[PDB]
Amino acid sequence: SFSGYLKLTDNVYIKNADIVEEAKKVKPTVVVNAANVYLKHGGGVAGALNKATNNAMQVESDDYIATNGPLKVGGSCVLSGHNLAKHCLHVVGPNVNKGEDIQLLKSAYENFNQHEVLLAPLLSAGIFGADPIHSLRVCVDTVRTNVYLAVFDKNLYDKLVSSFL
Ligand SMILES: O=C(O)[C@@H]1CCC[C@@H]1c1ccc2ocnc2c1
Repeated sequence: SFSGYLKLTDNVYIKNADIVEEAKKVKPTVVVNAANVYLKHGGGVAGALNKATNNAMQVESDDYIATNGPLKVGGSCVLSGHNLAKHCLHVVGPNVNKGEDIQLLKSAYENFNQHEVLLAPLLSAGIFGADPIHSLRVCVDTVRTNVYLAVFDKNLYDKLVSSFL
């Protein structure tokens, strides 16, 4: 099971960890991907998770988009977790660097409530351009299921813990 996490609330936990290495160790039921609407897993968490699957995540994702079309910003889909997890929940938070509505971040986190326990990154943070302190706040005030947050950047992790209300 999950180990070394700091408890933030009744149901939100956090750790300074690479989510790929955490997923390989834990093999959780659900790993969350910080996806875009096209499921094009180029960089950030998505590029790292896809590379760890030897591109099998991207091949599966291209078939999903060919059948269903793009996701909505704020939406999600459940696909295989490949060698990392049973399932991957691909969730699209708004990308501030592409000019998307930050109010859609709450809708993005609501997708987590469909799963009893998840390993996840902070949505819309990193290369998606939103303030990670805000993302953590929306996570705590939205998700009611058990979420284990993996924060890869050590300096960000320390800032998120020290500023957490
Ligand atoms: O936690 C971070 O440092 C940022 C915040 C938004 C997500 C990003 C991240 C998370 C896990 C990652 O695992 C490999 N690369 C990763 C990047």
